[PDB]
Amino acid sequence: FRKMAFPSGKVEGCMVQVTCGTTTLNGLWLDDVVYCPRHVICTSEDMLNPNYEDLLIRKSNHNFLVQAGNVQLRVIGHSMQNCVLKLRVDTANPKTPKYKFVRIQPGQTFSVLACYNGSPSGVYQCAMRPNFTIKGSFLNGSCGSVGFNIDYDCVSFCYMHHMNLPTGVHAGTDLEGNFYGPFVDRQTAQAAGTDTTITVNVLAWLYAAVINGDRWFLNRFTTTLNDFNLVAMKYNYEPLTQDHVDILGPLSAQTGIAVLDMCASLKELLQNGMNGRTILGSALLEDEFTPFDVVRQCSGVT
Amino acid sequence: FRKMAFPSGKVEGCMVQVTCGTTTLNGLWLDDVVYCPRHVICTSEDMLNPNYEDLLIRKSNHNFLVQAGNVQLRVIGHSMQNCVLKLRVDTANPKTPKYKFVRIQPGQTFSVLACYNGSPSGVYQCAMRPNFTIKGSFLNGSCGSVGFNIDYDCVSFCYMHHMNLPTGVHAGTDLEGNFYGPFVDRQTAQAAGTDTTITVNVLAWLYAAVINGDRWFLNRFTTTLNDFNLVAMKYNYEPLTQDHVDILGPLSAQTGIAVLDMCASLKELLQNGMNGRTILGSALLEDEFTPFDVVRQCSGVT
Ligand SMILES: O=C[C@H](C[C@@H]1CCNC1=O)NC(=O)[C@H](CC1CCCCC1)NC(=O)c1cc2ccccc2[nH]1
Ligand SMILES: O=C[C@H](C[C@@H]1CCNC1=O)NC(=O)[C@H](CC1CCCCC1)NC(=O)c1cc2ccccc2[nH]1
Repeated sequence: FRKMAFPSGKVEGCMVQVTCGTTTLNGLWLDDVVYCPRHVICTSEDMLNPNYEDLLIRKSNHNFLVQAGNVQLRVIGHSMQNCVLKLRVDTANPKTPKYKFVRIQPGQTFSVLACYNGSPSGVYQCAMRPNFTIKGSFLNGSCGSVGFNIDYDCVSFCYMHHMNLPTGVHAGTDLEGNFYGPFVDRQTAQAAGTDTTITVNVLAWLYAAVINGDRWFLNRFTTTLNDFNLVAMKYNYEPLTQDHVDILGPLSAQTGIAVLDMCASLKELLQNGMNGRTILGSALLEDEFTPFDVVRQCSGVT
Repeated sequence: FRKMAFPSGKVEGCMVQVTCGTTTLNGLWLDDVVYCPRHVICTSEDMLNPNYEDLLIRKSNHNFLVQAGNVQLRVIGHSMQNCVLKLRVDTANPKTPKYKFVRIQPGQTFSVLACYNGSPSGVYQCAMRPNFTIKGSFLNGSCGSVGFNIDYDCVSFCYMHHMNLPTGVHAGTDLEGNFYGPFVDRQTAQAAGTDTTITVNVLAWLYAAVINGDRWFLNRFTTTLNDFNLVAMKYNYEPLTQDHVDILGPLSAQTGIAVLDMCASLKELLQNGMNGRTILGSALLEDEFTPFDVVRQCSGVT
């Protein structure tokens, strides 16, 4: 049972290079607009407390060098939406897919197409953590890389990369420029909260384990939602809501294990540990598969 | 530090559906040829000991229904190369990338574009295990999905999926139809060998850990290659060769830790365990990153 990313073809055709001054990063080229992090306009003497409105007034179109492969796109206009810059260009992208901008919920997963200099370098699956960080793999020059899901024929863009935190996790915005979490785009060490474990995702992954015949952790018991959430709080697990129990319903019915029965089993794994045993090859409980990810991997959604 | 797949766009445009009788699986459409597993021509009464030569003589072009999306490609001719069928079609694929067929080495990694009914469903990173299996995620209808690497602008196809084994791992061929390992395409339970751990890959991943500041496992010692390989044999780790020490050379020089020093540290992790500590977030030693994978992720190759 593998971490699986969406195929990345539709997104690869939207990535471009955006250079402003001594800074080069990635942009997302959809129709006649290139989206990128607004901090591309900062200079080293402006990192600590940028006034982006003043800084953007100081730039003109020709300070923004946009390239799509070997094609130089001319910037026609520039505007700021929250923490993203919108560079109007003289050419619409012929490879623009059907797309939408979505702001995902904590606990939800997406694929990240990691890019450098406008070129795709790799794709992997992430989760929006409960504290609105993501545990990504990003280097210098990775800003502007996007996270997305693919629904039918529609690419739903949900994340654009802006920064790394002192703990090595990552922070960014939706495609309207609003940061996930409390983070701000200035150069200062910023705390993410305590990160909690996405309980509904761990439950989905235990269901995946049962579907694939790995069932040693099942016990005879059940529990109430209330009794469970009291144990979960002690181990920094997110509370489980009735909506979560409903989301896990199909998985429960396919395996014949009621949700509150699986919760009882998870309760014991948290109190007793794993005594050196693994589940789906993992020595730790995994929480970056949603119930939909499990169903899609265990049923073969395309 | 994440398992990262290559971007899958170039490969997605080559996937087609291939139906023969009551069996539907994926084909790889390059120029005017569709490649697929030859077992697509089997019926349920022919699974146990197929005579493929006789079976293929019994088929005609019109028993092979090939579709690329909504386009029905007419089969013009059909031939068998080892365990893959080559279906000549009346149209060359306009989206054919620069490509080559390569037979990878055990220990080497590749990306798998998992497909059902000719449509890409997900992409993930695998390793060719020492016993020539892969630990994939494949369902019914996944045969014909391919594994690949991307070198510059060239897609190097290395794997096509054929079967799952009783242990739940997976077996298949190169794109010339030769199975990796001892496996044969008939319906019988087939043993893969003892699977050993890819020592050079574990060493690369320990180097990744150091590059990312996770260094608790380092010790004061060194070791000879010979003394190390004696411990490695006891824990079913592949032998480390001088070629491996040379492959790990750049990583050694970037971290300032000689290869045989890292080996000394690995020796102790194998004898003493991890006492409940993790490395790069993992409670087990990871062996499905090559030294090149590490360099590419820690340097940002595109
Ligand atoms: O692509 C460029 C990078 C991506 C980073 C870099 C290394 N790994 C990543 O994920 N973004 C950046 O380098 C941005 C640039 C921008 C400068 C102006 C105002 C706000 C931030 N800066 C940062 O991520 C960063 C600043 C910082 C200060 C204190 C502690 C951690 C920090 N991380
Ligand atoms: O796409 C079709 C599947 C992919 C499989 C199926 C479920 N998960 C996978 O990875 N291939 C298959 O289903 C092929 C079909 C073919 C039939 C004729 C001769 C040789 C094999 N059969 C198999 O993989 C298989 C047979 C078998 C017998 C004993 C123990 C394990 C086995 N696995």
